[PDB]
Amino acid sequence: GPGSKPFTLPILTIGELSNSRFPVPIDELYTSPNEGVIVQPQNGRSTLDGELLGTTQLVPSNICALRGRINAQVDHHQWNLQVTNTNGTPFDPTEDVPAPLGTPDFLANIYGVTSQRNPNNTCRAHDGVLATWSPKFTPKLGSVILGTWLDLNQPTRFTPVGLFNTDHFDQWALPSYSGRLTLNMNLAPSVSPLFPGEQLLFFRSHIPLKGGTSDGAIDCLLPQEWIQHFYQESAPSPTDVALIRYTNPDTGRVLFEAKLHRQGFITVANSGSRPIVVPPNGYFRFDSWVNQFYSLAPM
Amino acid sequence: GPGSKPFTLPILTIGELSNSRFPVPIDELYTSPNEGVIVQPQNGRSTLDGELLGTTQLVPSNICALRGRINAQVDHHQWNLQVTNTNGTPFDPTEDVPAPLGTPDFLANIYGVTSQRNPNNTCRAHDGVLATWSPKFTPKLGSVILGTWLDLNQPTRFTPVGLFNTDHFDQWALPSYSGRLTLNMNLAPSVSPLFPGEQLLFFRSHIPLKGGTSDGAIDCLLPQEWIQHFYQESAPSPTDVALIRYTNPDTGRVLFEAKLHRQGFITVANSGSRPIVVPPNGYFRFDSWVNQFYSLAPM
Repeated sequence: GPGSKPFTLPILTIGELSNSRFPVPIDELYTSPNEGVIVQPQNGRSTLDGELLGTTQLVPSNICALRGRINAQVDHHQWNLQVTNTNGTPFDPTEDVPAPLGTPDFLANIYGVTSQRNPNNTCRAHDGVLATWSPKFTPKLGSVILGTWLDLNQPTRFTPVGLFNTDHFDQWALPSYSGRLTLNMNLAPSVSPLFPGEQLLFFRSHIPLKGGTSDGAIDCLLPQEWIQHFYQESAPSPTDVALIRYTNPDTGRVLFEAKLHRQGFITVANSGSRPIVVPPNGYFRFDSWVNQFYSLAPM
Repeated sequence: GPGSKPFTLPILTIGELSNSRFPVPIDELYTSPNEGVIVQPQNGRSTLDGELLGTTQLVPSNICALRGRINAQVDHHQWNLQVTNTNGTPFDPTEDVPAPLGTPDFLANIYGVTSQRNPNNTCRAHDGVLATWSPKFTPKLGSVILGTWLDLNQPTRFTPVGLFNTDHFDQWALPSYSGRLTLNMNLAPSVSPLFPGEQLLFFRSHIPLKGGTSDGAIDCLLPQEWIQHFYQESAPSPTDVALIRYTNPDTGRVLFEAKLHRQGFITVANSGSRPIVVPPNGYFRFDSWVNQFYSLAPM
């Protein structure tokens, strides 16, 4: 067709979406005022024309994963991992990113498995914890600590599974990527509704918790598939806001409408903290470009 | 443009691809004659015009995952899981699929984590083994056995991590989805090169192994992203074979060419079992439609 490539959403139902901040499926849509909180995730960040931001990368299984080599042993239950990029290349701290792509963007004791394969194909794997709140969590400097309950200088991967416990768990608190005394850099910006009566719309997952009491909520601004889609398409954004409507393809009915902002987040006309139920066959549909002053029908 | 949607590949480097048969990144390209083996994976199967086959579904984190409820305990280290679909809907055994979508398609002791969340948000998770070779591995009948080292009638998920050990491990041996005495049904067909001098080209990952000696090779016919891409695009296939060339975008050089078949697999002109090294910035490029008798340049 003529002119600029048209903007599109992938056609995916809620059961066909992945969380972009933790490697699990989306469970539900959620809206909240998030009173008192700065919402600034670094994974799951992209503009509508496909510019990845923060620590966002494309591979779902690399989300919250770490890769590298163990150079030493701390505390015999702790190991020093010299981080590389999730794709194998060494990590250059001078790169204009907050941390290696896919690095966890929240404070937690992350339950996972540390595994190695030696050149002679002898292997080991042990479950353990990655403490992203720890003073020794310094991925931007090129190292983190892995805990276990391992061979030195062998190819190593940490596969995240969930939360070990609820201690230190704050999904909206960023890690100190270079350690506690150092500023984070090259961050994706914080996000907020800019129009009165509006709240953020999240794609929510409830991640596994080894022990304790929590809904384990991880909220992402965009599902991983949307990010992958925008990256491929790279469709220009004529205005700052795309108008999207959640549509039931069978009936043709529109359940609600939302603002998809150019910087990569969604707002809806709603109030309070609540899950938003959608039909299993329904999906978001891009209808037209509008501006920041468009007035959404209340949900 | 005019006429039928044009066929395209997503532009993704090898470091930007996911395995469609196990939830891990692609490590390398691999080719092999696979002498003596029937190559019939059920995950990672799609036609070029986006028809998913076998047990293939879209969500990467649902690959080799299971979901359901535990109604009883066998052997107190064994639990009976009544499987649902990975998206939470109940599984109907009369559906025209070999098993619930995302069910593992190979024989192994799969190391993973079983987790639950109760309505009061009290949670537990324990690592364990899913034995896909077991007589009690009957997902098509609606049940499997989960091993641990758990609450009854609570929402349960098995998150795969890797191989517990190398026993029974055969990546090309399909499970008996309804148990040992029953035929598998609705299978994606076996695949083979149909032109002399040609071999299958695989997207290979080396998955974690808790203990033992193995390269842990899992070979998929198409990366998960290609499957997701074809599903969205649904571009018609004018002929049975698409001609693709691995191209270095910087230089413009073509390293090698391959046949991308309509049924969703790749062949190359090569011999023997060997890894195929590609430049980090390179990617497959669709150049034109050809037929089954096209003669590929030797690699």
